[PDB]
Parts: sequence; C-alpha cells; structure tokens
Amino acid sequence: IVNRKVEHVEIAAFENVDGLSSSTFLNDVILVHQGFPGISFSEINTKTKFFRKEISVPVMVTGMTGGRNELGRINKIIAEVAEKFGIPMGVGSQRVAIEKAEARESFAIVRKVAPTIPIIANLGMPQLVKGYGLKEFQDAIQMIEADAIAVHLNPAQEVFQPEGEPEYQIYALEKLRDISKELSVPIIVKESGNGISMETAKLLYSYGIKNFDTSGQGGTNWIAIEMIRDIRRGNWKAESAKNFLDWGVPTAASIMEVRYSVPDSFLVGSGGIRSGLDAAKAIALGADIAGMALPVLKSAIEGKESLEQFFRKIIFELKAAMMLTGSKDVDALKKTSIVILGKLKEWAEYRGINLSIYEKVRK
Amino acid sequence: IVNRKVEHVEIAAFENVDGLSSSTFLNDVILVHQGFPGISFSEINTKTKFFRKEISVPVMVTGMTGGRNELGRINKIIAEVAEKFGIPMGVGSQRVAIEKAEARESFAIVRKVAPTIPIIANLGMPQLVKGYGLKEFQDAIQMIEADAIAVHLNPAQEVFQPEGEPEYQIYALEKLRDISKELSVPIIVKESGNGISMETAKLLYSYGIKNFDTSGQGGTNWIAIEMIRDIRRGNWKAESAKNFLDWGVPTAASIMEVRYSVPDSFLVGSGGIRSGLDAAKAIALGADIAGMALPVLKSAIEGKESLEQFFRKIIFELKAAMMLTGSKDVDALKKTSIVILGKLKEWAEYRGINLSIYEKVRK
Amino acid sequence: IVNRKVEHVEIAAFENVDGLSSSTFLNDVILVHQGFPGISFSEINTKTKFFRKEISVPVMVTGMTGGRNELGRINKIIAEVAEKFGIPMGVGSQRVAIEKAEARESFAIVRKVAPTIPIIANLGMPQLVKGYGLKEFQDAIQMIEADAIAVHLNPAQEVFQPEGEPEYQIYALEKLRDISKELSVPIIVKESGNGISMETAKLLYSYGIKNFDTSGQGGTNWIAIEMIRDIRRGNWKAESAKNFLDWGVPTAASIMEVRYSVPDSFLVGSGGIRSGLDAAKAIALGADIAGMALPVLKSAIEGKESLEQFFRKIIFELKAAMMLTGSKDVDALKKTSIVILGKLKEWAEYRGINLSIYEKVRK
Amino acid sequence: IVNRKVEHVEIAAFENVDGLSSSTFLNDVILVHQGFPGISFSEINTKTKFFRKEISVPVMVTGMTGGRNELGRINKIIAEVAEKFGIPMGVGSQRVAIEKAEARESFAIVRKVAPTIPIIANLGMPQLVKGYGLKEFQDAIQMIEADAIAVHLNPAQEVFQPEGEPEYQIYALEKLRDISKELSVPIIVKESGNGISMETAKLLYSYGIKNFDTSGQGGTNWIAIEMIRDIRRGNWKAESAKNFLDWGVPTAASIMEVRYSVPDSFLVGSGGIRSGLDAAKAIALGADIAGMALPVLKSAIEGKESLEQFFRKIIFELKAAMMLTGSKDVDALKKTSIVILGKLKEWAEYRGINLSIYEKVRK
Amino acid sequence: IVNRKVEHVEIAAFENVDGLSSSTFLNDVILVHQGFPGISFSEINTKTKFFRKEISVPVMVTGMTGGRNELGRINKIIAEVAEKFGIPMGVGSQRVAIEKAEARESFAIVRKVAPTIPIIANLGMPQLVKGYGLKEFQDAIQMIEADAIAVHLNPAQEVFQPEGEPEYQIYALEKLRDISKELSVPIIVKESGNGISMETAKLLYSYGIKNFDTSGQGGTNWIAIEMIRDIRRGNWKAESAKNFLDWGVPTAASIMEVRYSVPDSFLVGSGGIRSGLDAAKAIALGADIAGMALPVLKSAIEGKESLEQFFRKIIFELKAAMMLTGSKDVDALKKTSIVILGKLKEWAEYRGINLSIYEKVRK
Ligand SMILES: Cc1cc2c(cc1C)N(C[C@H](O)[C@H](O)[C@H](O)COP(=O)(O)O)c1[nH]c(=O)[nH]c(=O)c1N2
Ligand SMILES: Cc1cc2c(cc1C)N(C[C@H](O)[C@H](O)[C@H](O)COP(=O)(O)O)c1[nH]c(=O)[nH]c(=O)c1N2
Ligand SMILES: Cc1cc2c(cc1C)N(C[C@H](O)[C@H](O)[C@H](O)COP(=O)(O)O)c1[nH]c(=O)[nH]c(=O)c1N2
Ligand SMILES: Cc1cc2c(cc1C)N(C[C@H](O)[C@H](O)[C@H](O)COP(=O)(O)O)c1[nH]c(=O)[nH]c(=O)c1N2
Ligand SMILES: Cc1cc2c(cc1C)N(C[C@H](O)[C@H](O)[C@H](O)COP(=O)(O)O)c1[nH]c(=O)[nH]c(=O)c1N2
Repeated sequence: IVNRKVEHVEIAAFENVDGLSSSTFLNDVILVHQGFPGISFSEINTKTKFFRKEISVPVMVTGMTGGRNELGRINKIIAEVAEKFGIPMGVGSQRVAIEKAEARESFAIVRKVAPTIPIIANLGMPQLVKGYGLKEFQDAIQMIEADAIAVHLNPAQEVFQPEGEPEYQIYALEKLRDISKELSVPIIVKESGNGISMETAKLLYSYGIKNFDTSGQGGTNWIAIEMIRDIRRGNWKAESAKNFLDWGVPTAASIMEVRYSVPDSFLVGSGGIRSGLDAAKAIALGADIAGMALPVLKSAIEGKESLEQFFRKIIFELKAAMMLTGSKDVDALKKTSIVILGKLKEWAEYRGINLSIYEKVRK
Repeated sequence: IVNRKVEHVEIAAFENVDGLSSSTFLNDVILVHQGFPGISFSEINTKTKFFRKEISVPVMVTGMTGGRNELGRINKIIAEVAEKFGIPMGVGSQRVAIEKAEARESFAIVRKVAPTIPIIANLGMPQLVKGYGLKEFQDAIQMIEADAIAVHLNPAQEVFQPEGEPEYQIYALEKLRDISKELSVPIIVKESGNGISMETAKLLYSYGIKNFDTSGQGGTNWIAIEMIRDIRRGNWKAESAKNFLDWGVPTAASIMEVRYSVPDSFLVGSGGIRSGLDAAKAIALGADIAGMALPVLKSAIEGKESLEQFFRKIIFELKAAMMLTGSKDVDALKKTSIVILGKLKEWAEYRGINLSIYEKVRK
Repeated sequence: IVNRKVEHVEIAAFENVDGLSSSTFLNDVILVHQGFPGISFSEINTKTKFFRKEISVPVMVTGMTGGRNELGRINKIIAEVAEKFGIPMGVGSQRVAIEKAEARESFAIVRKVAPTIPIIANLGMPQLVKGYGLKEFQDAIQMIEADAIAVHLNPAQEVFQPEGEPEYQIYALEKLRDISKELSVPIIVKESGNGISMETAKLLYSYGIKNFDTSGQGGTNWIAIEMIRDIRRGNWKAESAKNFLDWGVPTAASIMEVRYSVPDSFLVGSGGIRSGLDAAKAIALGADIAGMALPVLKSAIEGKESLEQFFRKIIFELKAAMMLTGSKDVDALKKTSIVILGKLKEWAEYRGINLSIYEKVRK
Repeated sequence: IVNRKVEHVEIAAFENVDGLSSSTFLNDVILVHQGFPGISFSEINTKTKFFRKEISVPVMVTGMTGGRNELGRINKIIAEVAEKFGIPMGVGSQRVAIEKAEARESFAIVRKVAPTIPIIANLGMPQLVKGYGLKEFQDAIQMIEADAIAVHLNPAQEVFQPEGEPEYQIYALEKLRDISKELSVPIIVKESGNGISMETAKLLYSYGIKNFDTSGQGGTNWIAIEMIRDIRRGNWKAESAKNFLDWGVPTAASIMEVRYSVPDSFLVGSGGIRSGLDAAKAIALGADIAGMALPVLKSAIEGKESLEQFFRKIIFELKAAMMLTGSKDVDALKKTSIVILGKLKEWAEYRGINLSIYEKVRK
Repeated sequence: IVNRKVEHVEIAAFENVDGLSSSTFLNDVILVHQGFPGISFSEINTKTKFFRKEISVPVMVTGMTGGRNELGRINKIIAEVAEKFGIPMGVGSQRVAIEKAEARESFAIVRKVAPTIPIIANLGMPQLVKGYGLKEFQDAIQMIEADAIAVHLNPAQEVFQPEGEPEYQIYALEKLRDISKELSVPIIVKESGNGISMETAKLLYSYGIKNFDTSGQGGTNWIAIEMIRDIRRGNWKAESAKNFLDWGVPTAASIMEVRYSVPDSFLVGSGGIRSGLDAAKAIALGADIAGMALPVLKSAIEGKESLEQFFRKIIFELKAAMMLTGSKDVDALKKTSIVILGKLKEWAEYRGINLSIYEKVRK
C-alpha cells in the first residue's frame, strides 16, 4: 500500500471506469421465471467441460495481470481461490515474461498453487506482426503449463493510448492459423472490452479459430482507462476518447452475434458480468461459460477471504437463476426460456438475426 | 474585442443555439466495432474526390461569412487552415459583395491564402426570384476562383426573422436549371439547419441538381438564432419560434433520405457534425463527405492555433472510427457495417425507406 | 375581480388542469420540412369551408360558457374577436338558457357582435337522455341564429362529479336521429376532453351523424377539474379521479380513429391544441379544422387585446407550418408529408389502422 | 419590434440582469406587524414633499433613457403615467441631447405630457470630468423645465466596459460645487447600481451635496450588463466582470450608511425596489422616497396600461405595509418599528453604526 | 503529452483538488465600494517593494516545481512571463538538485530567462530536521542567484502520505536561526495549504523569522492530493485524509492572525488566491503581497500565451478593485475600508483579535 501499482491496474481498480457511459445490453434479456421449477436447489449441477477438463461452475476468471512481484501476489490469490472453487483462470499478457526471465515467476506461481484447474496463457494479437510466433506461444504455455492460450484484440485501447498505433494486418491471422497446427492446446481469441461482431467472428473462424471470448462493452471500459491516462498527461486525445466511451458491441449483442455466426463455437460471454444473474443470462443467451475480470481483481486486492466470498455470491446467484428457471444443469440453462426486449431486440433485427433461427441455434 | 460583430455571428458564437431543443438523430446510428480490423493505423487513407480535385480528408468547412473587414479576418484564418489540411472551404453568402465592391476583399482573401483547395461560392435561393441569375453566379465564382457554387435554402430562418418573408417560387429552380447550363463549375444546393427531405431532393434533382448538402437539424439552430433576435426586439414572434425549435429533418434522417431518393448524388452530410465520429457516421450512412460550420467559426475566433488543433482532433477521431471499423479508406467506410435503432429507425420505416434496399444503395 | 366565478370556470382558468397527467400524442407526429417550399409566404391561403360559409383560417373556438352576466361578458369578447378574424365560435351548453329566460342574453350577445361568422349552438347528450327534444334544440339554435349545433359527450366528467351518474342509453341516439330530420342546420357530436374512438364514431355514424369534434385527452382535463372539486369538498372520489387522469383517447389518435373509421366525416381536431403548429398537425393528420377552448378562455379573461394577440400568434404559427411544408393552402396541408412515431404509432398498429390505407384516406 | 434597441436597453429589458448574483439586503429588514393599527385603510395619506412640490406617493421613477425616437416613445409613456399618479420622474442621461439637437425632443416630450410633477434632469459625473460646465447643466434643466438635476456615478460599469477608463478626479466635485452656486434647482448625486457608502456620502456632503439616491446593489446589475456586452464581443473582461457581480453596497446598507453619515440628507432609497413592500422598507430604514427604474422600463415596454397596473400594485403594497404597521402617513412610516437581522446587522456593526443612535437618526 | 508527470504535479493539475471541501474565508471579506473614487484608472500605481527590489504588481508566483526536464520546461515558461510582468517567482523545493547535479538546470534556467525580478529559492523544513545546514542553503540560493529563500512547512501533507512520518522538532528552528546568521538573503517561512496560526507565527518570530507566506486552506488542498495518492494505492489512509479535508487555517484568517501577532512582518497572503479581487482582499486584510501557485501551473501547462493572458486578467481585476475602492496605490489599498462578516468574524472574535486594534495594525 506504499508503492504505486502499474498505471492500468491503479486506474481499473480505483477510478470510475466499470461500465462508464457503456452498456452490456443484459438489461434487455429477461429469464422467464418458473413458479414450479421441477427440481430441487440441492440437485442443481453446475459442472461443465472446458476443453479436456471438467470445471465446477460455468464461470472463468479472464486474463488481467502478471509481470512484477505485486502482480504475482494478486495472481497467486486469484489462482488459489480459483483452484478451491474449481474454476478456470486466465493470466494477463505474458509479453513481459517472454522478454524478461525475472517476470516469469509472477505467472508460474499460478500453476504452483492451482495444479488442477484449466489455466489459460495470454499474448496480444499485434505481437504476431512484430516477431512473435510459435516459439513464444509455446513458451507462454509452458511457463504456466497452460491448457489453452488466449490471443487478445485491443485495438480500441491502442488507438486512444498516448503513444500508439494499433497493427492488425491480416498476416497476424495467417501466422496464428499456422501456429494453431503446431500447438498442443487450443487458441481462444478474446476482445478487451469492445466486443466481437459477426464479421470479426466469421473472419477469425475462416482462419481456423473456434473458441471466442466476447469481452463486450458494458464492463471494464479500456477506452475510459486510456482517456484517464491521457487526462493525467494533459494529452488532448482524452477528449477524443470521451467521444468513444460507448464504442463497441455490447456483451449481450456480441454473445448473440458470435453464437449466430459461428453456431458450433465454444463461447465465453464476458465484459460486464457482475453477478451470477449476469452469468446466467450470458449462458442462456448463447455462451458456454461466463467470464469476469475487474470484480475479481477488486476482491483479490481486498484479499483471499474477500475473493472467496465473491465467488460464493456469484455461484449462489447463478444457482438461484437456474433454480428459478427450472434448470437442473448448465445444458438446461442454455435452453431455458427468455425474453429479448428494447435496444438488444432492435440490434438483432437490424443485424439480420432471425430470432427463430437464433432460438434454435442457442438451444 | 471592442466593436460588436454582426448580430447573427454574435449569437451563433456566444449564445446557446448549438443543438438547442433539436437532434441530429446520430445517436441512433452505431458503427459496428471490428476487434480484428485487418489493417494498421498507419495505412488508413483519408483522401477522397471533391469534383475535379483530391482532398486530404472527407470533410469540408461549409459557408458562413464574409462582407465586412472583421469577417474577412475570420475567413482568412479558416482558409489558411483549410489549405494546410487540404480540406475544402465554402464561403458565406456573397450577396453583399455582389452589391458592394468594398465587401469583395473579405471573400477574395480566401483564395489568396488557399490557392489549392476547393473553394465553394455561395448565394441564397431567394435571390434567384429577385433578379440574381447567371451573371451574379459567375461573379461570385470569379471573385474567389471557386470550384463550385452553393445555393442555400433557409426558409425556416426567414419565416421567424423579425422582418420578412421567404420566397421560393418554382421560377427560382427554372432559372437555376438555365444557369447550370452556362456555368463552368457545379452547383450544390444546401439547407441551413433544417434539412433536405426526399421530396425536396427529388424536386431539385428534377431541375438537374445532383449535389446536395443536408444541413439537417441538430447542429446550429437558426430558428433559435432568430428567436433570440426577436427576444432582443421585444418581438412576439419569439414565442412562435420557440414552438418550432425542433422543426426540420434531423441530419442523419436527411442523409438517408437524400441517398435513398437520389442514389447517384454527391452528398455532403452536415448539420451538427461535432466530432470525427459524427463525420464517420455521416459518411457510413450515405454521405460522401461531412460538413461543419459552427465549431470551425468558434475555434477560428479563438485563433489559428485553436482551429489547427480542432482539425487535428476531428481527423484523429475520423481515423479512430475507420481503424475500429476495419475501414482502410473512405470507400471502405461508406460500406462498413452499422446498426440503426430508435427514432431514426421509426423515421425510415414510416418514410418507406426499405432498409434492404437502403443498405445496397449506401453500399 | 370581486365576485367568484362559477366553479368549473374558476378551476379551468386558474388551477393546473391543462394537460395534467395526460397527452395529445401530437409529439409523435412530425410535419416533414421542405427546404424548397415552392411558394412564397404571401401566397398562402388559409381559407376553408365550414358548412355553408367560408372562414378565414381552419380553426374554431369550441364551446365553453354562457348563462350568467359575467359569462356573457367573456362570450362577447370571444365573439367580437372571432368575427374580426373570420373564425367560427361555439358557445357553451345552452341548458341554463332553455331553462331560464334571464340566461338567454349571455348567449344571444354572441350573434349581436358576430353577425357573419358561423356560430355553433350547444346542448349535452345527457339533456337528450333527459327529455330535451326538437323544440329545445330549435330554441338553442334560434337563440343565437346558429349555423350548427354541437351535442357534447362528457361521461368521464360525469362519473367523477361529486354528484354524478351518467346515463347514455341508445334511445338518446334514436332521439337525436329523429331530431336531425327536422333541424335546418347540421349536428356535430363532440367529446369534452376524453376523445372519440372508432367504436363511438361508427355508432354515431350509424345514427346519421357525420360531423365530429375529437376533444381528445391532452388539453383541458375535465377528470382533473372534477378531482379538484372533489378535493375542495373532502370527497374521497378525488383519489379515484386521480387514478383516471390519463383516461381517454389522445387527440392525435382520436383524429386518426375518426378519419379512418368515418372517411367522409367533417372532423374538428381538438383537445390540447395550443399553437398554430399543433393546429397544422391536427389538420395534416386528418382533421378539417383545429378547435381550441381553454387558451381562448384564458386570453379572453385577460381582455380583448390579449385575445387578438393570441389569434395573431396561432395564425402566424399555422402559416409558418404551411410555408415550411410547401402547403399553399389548407387542402395541400391535408396531404402534406408527415412522420408518425412512438406511442401513436403503436396505438394505430394495435387498433388495426393500416397506415398505407390511412395515408390514402387522410390524403 | 423590428429594429434593434440600443444595446444597454436591450440587455436590461430582456436578459437576466435584475439582481444577478447580488442582494439588496432588504430581506434582513422586517417591518413589525401591528395587529391593532389604530387607523382605517381609507385615512392613510401617502403624500410627501419633493423639493418645492408635493407628490402623491413617496416613490419616484429614476433616470433611464432618452436620445433616440424609440427611447422618446418609452419616456412619453412613463411620463404620462407618472403625471397621472403624481409621482416624480427622472430622465436618462442627457449627454446625447447636449451634443445633438435631434436628440432633444425624446427628452422634452416628458415635460409636454407631464406638466405638473417634478422632473429630474440627468448628466453623468464623467461629463464633469470632461468639461461639461454650468451652461450644459442649465441646458439639461431647461430642455425639460426640470425641478432638479441628478448627477450619476457609474465607475463600476465603466471599469468593465469593453472600452473603458473611468476618471473620477476631485476637480469634478470642485466643478460641481461651483455649478451648484449658479443653478436654480437642487442637485442629487445618485449611483447606478453599486451603492453609496458613508465615505462617498461624506465626501459629497463636504462639497455641498445634500440630496443622494443610493442606487445600491441588488437591483439592476450594471456590472452584469457590461459582462454580457463583453461576452457578445468575445472580450475576456467578461470573466473578470463575473468575479465582481456582487460588488457594491447593498441598497439597505447604503440607506443606513447615508442616513447615518448625513442625517440631514434628502435620501432616495433605490436599487432593487420591486414592490411597495420594498418601498416601505426603504423608507422605514431611513429613505425619504423609494426610487425604481428597471421594472418601470419593462412595464412601459409592455404599454401604458401595463405601467398603470404596475403603479397601482406598488401603491397598494405600500399602503398595505403602512396599514399593517399602523402608519397613517409617510412620516409615521419613517418612525415605525423594524427589526434588522442577518448580514445587514453584521454590516452595520462592522461599519460602526451604533444602532441606538441609528434608530434616533432615522426616527 | 506522452510521458507521465511526477505524481504530485499530475494530481494537482488534472484532479479536483482546488478548494476541495475547504474555504479561504475570503467570501466573508467585502471591500467597500466608493462611487466617487477620487482617482483615475490610469493613475493607479501597483508597484511595491519585495526586499531590496521593486516589483510591478503586489503578487508573486509561489514555489511549485523543478528537478526533471519537463519540470524545467514549466519553470522556464513561468519565469519568462514573470520577468515580463515584473513579478517575483519562487521555485519548488530544490532538495533533488542539492542531491543530484543533473536536477540543477531545471532550476537555474529560471535565473537565465528572468535576470531582473526577485527569485526565491526553496527547501523544506523537513530538510533541516534531516541534515541540511548552511552550505546546502547557500547552494540552493546560488543555483538560481536567489534574492531570498523560502522554507516550507508541510506537516499535514506529510501525515497523510502513504509513507509518512513528519518530524518537526525544535532543533530545526535552532538550526534555521543559526543559518539565517550566515545567509546573505532573507528567509521566508511558508505553509503549503494549511495556513499559519498566531502560535506558529509567534514561535517562528521568536527564532528570528520576519517574513511569512500564509498558504492557508481554501486553495490547493494537499491533504486531498495525498488522499488521492492513498486511494491510488488502495491505502486505508485515504478515508482518514478525507476526514481532514477542511483541516487548517483559512487564508483570510491566517492573514489576520499573522498581521495581528507579528505586526511588523512582511506577509505574503496565499492559498486559494484565484482572481485579482482575491489578491486585493488579501492585501486589504493585512498582506503585503498576494501569492498564487496552482492557477499559474495550470496556465503554464497550456503555454506561455495562456499564462500571459492569466496575468493580464489578474492585474486588471486587482486594478478594478483598487479603482472601485479609490485606492491610488498599494499603500492606499492596505488601508481601504472593508467589512468582515460571517465565520471569519466569528474566528477572529474567538481568537481574541480585537477588531479595533486589528484595524489599526493592518492600517
Ligand atoms: C486490470 C486488468 C488488466 C487486463 C484486463 C482487464 C483488467 C481489469 N484484460 C481484459 C479482461 O480480460 C476482460 O476482457 C475485460 O476487462 C472485460 O471483462 P470485465 O468487464 O473486466 O469483467 C486483459 N485482457 C487480456 O487479454 N490480456 C491482459 O493483459 C489484460 N489485462
Ligand atoms: C455564423 C454562421 C453563418 C452562416 C451559417 C452558419 C453559421 C454558424 N450558414 C449555415 C452553415 O453553412 C451550415 O449549413 C449550418 O450552420 C449547419 O452546420 P453546423 O451545425 O453549423 O455545423 C450559412 N450557410 C450558407 O449557405 N450561407 C451563409 O451565409 C451562412 N451563414
Ligand atoms: C371553461 C370550459 C367550459 C366548457 C368546456 C371547456 C372549458 C375550458 N367544454 C369543452 C371544450 O369545448 C373542449 O372540448 C375541451 O375543453 C378540450 O379543448 P381544449 O383542450 O380546452 O382546447 C365544453 N364543451 C361543451 O361542449 N360544452 C360546454 O358547456 C363546455 N364548457
Ligand atoms: C435601462 C436603464 C438605463 C439607465 C439606468 C437604468 C436602466 C435600467 N440608470 C440607473 C437607474 O437610474 C437606477 O439607478 C438603477 O438601475 C437601479 O435601480 P433599479 O434596480 O433599476 O430599480 C441610469 N441612471 C442614470 O442616472 N442615468 C441614466 O442614463 C441611466 N440609464
Ligand atoms: C504542483 C505544486 C507543487 C508545489 C506546491 C504547489 C503546487 C500547486 N507548493 C505549495 C504552493 O507554493 C502554495 O503554497 C500552495 O499550493 C497554496 O497556493 P495555491 O492555492 O496553490 O495558489 C509547494 N510549496 C513549496 O514551498 N515547495 C514546493 O516544492 C511546492 N510544490
């Protein structure tokens, strides 16, 4: 509590950037109550598959950090709790540990304290245009004995950074498609707060990507975070960032767009998942699991007991929503009755998402 | 800073008239975020055609002023900055310069400091019913070696002015049609804050006019400006003007209406364009270029450095929206995916704009 | 200013009952602006027919009062101004003057100071329920040399009266149909603030009534007026009236319902008409004439000059809406382009108003 | 209603400058209610002396305008109503009419329609600073057969003028003392919205001035008026004027300061007098007469009838305050019981106004 | 605009810490307006003495920064503008430059571009408790050829720092008294936002300090700044700092306390001076000169022209206050009439500041 944290963690944890001027559109999704659930709360089974492993609840912690000692302390807390609950955990970008051996332990610690759960490696898509490839993926994976690797897209954050220029030439996907052949674990492509559209999902699927993490708008606003970095430097790009605070595909729309355009994908619904009711909605809408990042960071900073109480609350809320929809298991929740209203309805109509066909696909 | 400005400039620059009680409907248009853009920021090309010239960015400054020394100094600042950025500039109505030789310099200064960019001349449609014709158009054009001439429509402003009566007999378009035959440059017909409908666009097109500048409601509210002139005179028309503050076709609806009804038009989207994101929206919706007047005037009054900063910000915001839609160039932006929601969707439905065919036409 | 007025006039003029918790739905109707109107302001012709007479402007003052000296003074003001402007005027219910000779002059004064315009007699439907018949109708007409007689429906007001029991049995319409055979002037059936539905209009038309005045919700709220009378008496019906403050067909929807269900009707659009723009919207939507009551009462109380200024304002606003839709005359305004949005659109869709056929019917 | 008014009249009448960010402190003065007044309403006598004449009510209209035709029309309205009510009227500064013969009639009209009441000429102190002398003072008096001449102080307004440099050297008071020797009528020195302090009153009294008009803060805010002129010119002095909007001695404190420091003065209490109750408070606090300017201007603009209703209201409110303090005449109101509270009390204590002796002085 | 600033400068310039939950009490001080000033604006003389030099205006820029290249750039701007306006400038703490030769140039540059005005060096009282002695003071003075050195007190900022333990033992004052013997320039002791009380002023004067800078609460809130640094680190001291946001002696009360307790002091009135009227109030209350820091930093960050404009406004506001109190020079302003009200009057009463004697002392 004396030394400063890296600036992006300092801002995410302590500034007003969660859902700032943005929306998941989850308020436009209603799960229909069943006054006769047909199940017992104690029979509800929240187990599900995550590649070759079984996990205890259809939630994951998505990648955030690593690379300095204090960041390894936060990673260790999150991993210990994730191991206890049987939930998968992604790490943050491993680029610093690829570059510097001293940064490695703040990632490897995760696997030491969480030997059984799925652990998910992380590198950013622009690194593929800047020299990273098969070897650096394998290094990231072996560092934490990962069961998958996430490749993140963050062009909106990069456009509004004080220095910088997003680079997403098609060569990156050509290289990723090559790497996907040689890796021993699956690739998931995720956004970083601005969501995945049907066009992007279909382009990724054409290069062999089958696993996606929506990371839609409505949760951590990385455009807001770069706006605050720009404010702190007296950088005029801050006022430009302000005009883009509601840029991106809202999480509920991105889950519908990826499930509809890639019906057989393995889909993580994330970006603004803050309760187990949000998690249930994301699954019923079409995700296979719900992901969360910021609220886990905030609770882990408060400490291990805070984070265990956080997962207790999320799991309770998910099971309440399953009980009150008569969903005895995760498969039943994916098929349960919903109502779609409001702006989400209008988004799907304009985008050509024929709801009857949608309903069949999501199940 | 001692002498009063002309009354309409004083009010537009310093009273609350920008979007007063009115709306562009641009908030109902969303550009769909592409988390894999397929391009590098440094590859984005914003060049586009403006008649026989290329311009650097698909934006123009539309006509505002001229005719007095202090107005000449604002024109000179705006023209030097436009020249430096490679953007077209319209001047304000040249009627006073046609009438008085001493008023000419405050228009001509534009072409002196901006020898390369397109410069657009300006006369009012009602002058055509009051003796102006071919010679006065040629004179307006020669005064600034213009590349085009804008003919403005402002009946709403004229209805509420303390004095006066709009005159828009069809003879004006008969005369404009004859003129267009003899002129060496194209004619653009523009509104002045209340927008172009399908009926107006089709009537103009039927007299040979193919170049339109929407100047929709949502930006400078000229009904509110005359309301303020009437308030200042103790004139009761002020309360009637109040009842019409939201009169007009909103800029986004007018861009759709003109593009749908006149698919081969060259279309400036203006009226309440206040960021490069608004500009990108207007182009994606169907415009060829985005036009701005009031914010350029306010920054030019602050000075040359303020207006250079203003254009740097608009350009950066337009490039951010192109980067985040995967639009490598202006042609790509015109075909990028959008969502239309809300009142703009209801407007297009009632007006018979078949969205399937809309999407095809805008591209 | 020393003696109290009759209670319903005192409440209407001075309590907050105009539009209380109620809506005309006119905000959902947009008149499409035409930047090239095709006319000059001075050629606009506002003349129209009202039965066998021509009137100067398509607006009428609907019935409000009469029956005491002070009410006769307000009637004289309204009538002299109406005569000067060439606009028709209805009087308030003539029941008291049928009952008492001393109450006659406060009605007859209207024809004395207004010899040329149309003057519309008034009796309530509940008087036909109670045995008024042909002679009392003839006497109401003769008293003011009326050009028509309006029969008002006010069941909502009657239900919430401290004393009240409305009776609206079908034999009253049998009596009215018999009476219509023997009168020299046409009958108009109007509501009193809660609007005419398609069922009510079709029922009235089946008994021979062809002239209707909507008197929809959104203007004077007569449920609110009786709520206030109940409050002043410590009567618990006030809380019940509160629950009905938004009861009734909104003016814009009643115009649509009557014009669609009775396409040949002569239709006054009234209830909450408060500007010339509201008047123009009522006519473009399907009315022949716009009617107003409360704002005329409030201005007449202020005095003759205040009421002349009031009409000047309404007329100017109507002509501005005509000018800015390119409507050279009232017939053109009836066919001008509009947009219907919002709740009005949903109301019409649910009620089976096929908008295509609506547009044809209204013109 | 078509030509613009002179700028300071346009701003005063129609912008929000009455009491802007300023206070009369009259809310800190309570007149003690007397439940047994000892008089009947009809015996109240409001007559008082104004120099050699008797006036009907202890109120005057203070100087505002003149010098153009339209300003002459407002002066004629005020003067005819003042003559009808028996109240004195001052004219606005006569500088323009001293400079230009064509501007004379807009002042002289006052004496033509008001032959009997006191009429007070007006010139500014800055004219004495600039070499106006005895003949220009005599000419200002003769122009309207004035009964007195007011010399106004307006340094605060002059400091914030776009153009301004106030000069208030002691030789002007030497000139004024010389002039006073040779005039046939008395001089009143008044402020212009920022109030007379004890230092200023004692300095003026040392040069022979015995008649003062407080013109304190809380009413028309002339710093605010010049702030608005600076805003309209894009002049940065506007922000400085903003910081001074509450500069000056509040009217109630200026009445106390002048009556205490100059106990034999003839004292007009003005600045923010807006009701007959404010007028009665000013007199009970120590003024001889209450003066008003802005509300008279606003009512005269409305018309003769509006200004007659205005005076009827002020007079009735004054007589109600006289009745309810048991004050049968103006002398009694001057001695009636009051309470001083709040900031006014603290102001007086800090300024060394021994309230015991204050009560004796005021009476 | 790309690299981060040092954290205290980032927070002060761009977070909401000016006057946060604190008050100068300057709103309780009124300068009495003089409607006959007795002077001309052009004759007002703002020159005054600052030790052995004459300065152009009685305002100084107090110490803020230096020690890194970007901090040297801001110092260069402030010193160039200060030299232009003839106003003294203090630098920020020189500790880093005593420690590291590379940090010297970012202070020295001040004397290079400002060869004439008074420059004031700066070290903290905590360096005397640690270890600094005569040579390090001499070195700070020679580094910039200073005309005086300020020694700052900042115990409240130190208490709330994430790492802090303030130490203010009396041997530091013994050391300062010994150093003062051997310096060739005077020492000023200043606070840093929490004000100087009569106890602290008397204690300092007993060790030979004769020059003081109040730096009261109401301006830059350094407990707020440390509160935000604590929030950024997740440090629970932030909630404790919250409870102390309004800790300290308000600037106006600190000026009265130090002038009353040390009547012969040379006194800078600072902490929340934001306009020339604030500056005038501080001088009239008892200060010799008014000091500012934060608004100078914010303008310097915008650029040299912004800073020049900021000083033009301050000087104009000061001269307006001088003009409107009839104060021909600074000595006159120091004796001009005031009113003290409200909490400031209560504070002085409770603290035994006999206002009679106060008046005499301040003059
Ligand atoms: C502090 C912190 C840091 C990072 C992130 C987030 C946070 C809060 N996120 C993005 C994260 O995985 C997730 O996609 C978004 O934050 C949206 O989910 P939430 O709204 O936060 O639940 C992230 N994403 C990733 O792929 N690589 C990483 O290095 C990081 N770093
Ligand atoms: C002060 C000023 C003056 C003018 C205008 C505007 C302003 C702000 N505009 C209309 C302008 O070109 C534009 O169509 C509208 O103002 C809408 O765009 P903005 O919302 O202002 O960006 C205008 N247009 C025109 O064709 N001739 C002209 O003389 C003027 N004068
Ligand atoms: C004071 C007053 C008195 C009456 C009325 C109204 C008012 C305000 N109205 C109803 C009126 O004609 C009209 O239908 C409604 O008031 C709705 O129009 P406005 O919203 O008032 O313009 C009414 N109508 C009627 O047919 N006979 C009448 O006696 C009266 N009395
Ligand atoms: C429109 C207008 C114009 C003038 C003024 C006022 C107004 C409103 N006032 C000042 C006026 O006499 C009076 O002292 C102040 O306005 C304060 O009183 P009110 O608050 O306005 O009642 C003013 N006074 C003066 O002595 N000579 C003048 O020429 C004018 N001009
Ligand atoms: C960014 C910045 C940094 C510094 C300061 C201020 C600011 C704004 N201040 C305190 C400054 O001199 C002054 O006493 C207080 O800020 C109060 O005055 P203002 O309210 O800021 O005008 C300060 N004082 C000091 O003696 N040595 C220093 O190093 C600094 N550093």
